[PDB]
Amino acid sequence: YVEFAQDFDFFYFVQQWPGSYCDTKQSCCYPKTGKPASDFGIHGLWPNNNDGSYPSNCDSNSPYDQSQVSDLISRMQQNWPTLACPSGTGSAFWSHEWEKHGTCAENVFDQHGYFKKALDLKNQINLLEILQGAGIHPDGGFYSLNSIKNAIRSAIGYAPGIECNVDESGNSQLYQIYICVDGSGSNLIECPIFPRGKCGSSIEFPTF
Amino acid sequence: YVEFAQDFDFFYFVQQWPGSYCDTKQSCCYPKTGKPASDFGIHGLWPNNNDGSYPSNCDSNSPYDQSQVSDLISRMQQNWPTLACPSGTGSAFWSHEWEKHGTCAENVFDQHGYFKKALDLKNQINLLEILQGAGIHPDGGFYSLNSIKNAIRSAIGYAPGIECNVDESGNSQLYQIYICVDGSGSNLIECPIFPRGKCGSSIEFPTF
Ligand SMILES: Nc1nc2c(ncn2[C@@H]2O[C@H](COP(=O)(O)O)[C@@H](O)[C@H]2O)c(=O)[nH]1
Ligand SMILES: Nc1nc2c(ncn2[C@@H]2O[C@H](COP(=O)(O)O)[C@@H](O)[C@H]2O)c(=O)[nH]1
Repeated sequence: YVEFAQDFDFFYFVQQWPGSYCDTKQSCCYPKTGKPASDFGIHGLWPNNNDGSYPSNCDSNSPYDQSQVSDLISRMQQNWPTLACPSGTGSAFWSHEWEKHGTCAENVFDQHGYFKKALDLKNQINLLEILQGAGIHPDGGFYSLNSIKNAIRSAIGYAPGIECNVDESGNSQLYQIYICVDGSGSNLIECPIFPRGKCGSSIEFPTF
Repeated sequence: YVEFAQDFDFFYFVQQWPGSYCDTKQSCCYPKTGKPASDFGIHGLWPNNNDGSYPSNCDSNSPYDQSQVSDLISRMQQNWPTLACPSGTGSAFWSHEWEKHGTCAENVFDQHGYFKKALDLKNQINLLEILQGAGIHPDGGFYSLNSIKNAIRSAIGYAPGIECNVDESGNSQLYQIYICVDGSGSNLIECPIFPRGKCGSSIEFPTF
């Protein structure tokens, strides 16, 4: 039989701050069920390569099948909300993450395993609590990039990747936080490489 | 529906018109082999899916090696020129196409097979001859998008995908032509889905 090699090296576990996704010039919409909790939400678990490149949309014959994760839906509704317009259930977002990223790690996790791992990592890495534990709150104030990185490093033991975007007022703000997981999906690891964060020395942590 | 490949659905065989790549606000540079012939050049062979998505960067451990295509180099220099700046040999362009697209079909064609297939497809489909036979010439004049599509469809049996970019005056021009091939790369097929053309009803076919 033909043996196929893994198409990726490690994973980026990415979380987004709703306050930064919703205060730009573009529109954002709360899920049909209402305003999500003021906590970071899961964006996705992304297979990536050591050289910075990453595989995407790896298996057209492995379409998202929500029935395979029915027992995880309530947790996904709370921890993986969609903020796109018009107001959605979250399914289009979850389907997109599985088809674009999950399929590229099919040899490691099937659909249930993929979403479960993301949920477990989310509970393992509570960014809001870690940051507020260090006096960094989503109150519209400004914080140094290094204070954010180090507060997280001291808490989980690994250096995070920080991505920023811009609000309407033109201020640079904390948008997404990346944590690396080994290729086997078993444990956290230091990131072999970090994407361009586009952050200033000091950034805003907007209220939501 | 019929499938011919395991991880993706079909292929887009894409060719570019040099006159349209070189007359925009961006710079273009003739390759080290000199000014290319005034004919369409290969852009690449791209695995694509029925839902519009496409796999990309499927194997970072499979770098492009010119040794794998040594016997195809002459054909590649003549039919697959790079027009990017600064003037290049073409290796960076061919390497990019393999890394981004070729690797995603590595279980169908290896490097030599991939480049050979693209070269063979170009031999089979002479777009310039087909168009000029239908009175559509690269003389800077405008032609109907429909007449361009009909000419190609009458010749090969299926409608092509047509993509337009913009020239210095802002006008849409015939830039790239997409031909659909099944997942095995052995036969032309009706396109399950077409690229967003961004073409007006009348487009220019610029000189080169
Ligand atoms: N960042 C983000 N994308 C969302 C959300 N809901 C739906 N989407 C969609 O998911 C895509 C994310 O692609 P990715 O960043 O995983 O490669 C977005 O471009 C958008 O179409 C949301 O709440 N946040
Ligand atoms: N269209 C085009 N791209 C070229 C050429 N030479 C080098 N390139 C590079 O190849 C890339 C094409 O990526 P693709 O369209 O295959 O996904 C471009 O972004 C550019 O960096 C050329 O002659 N035409």
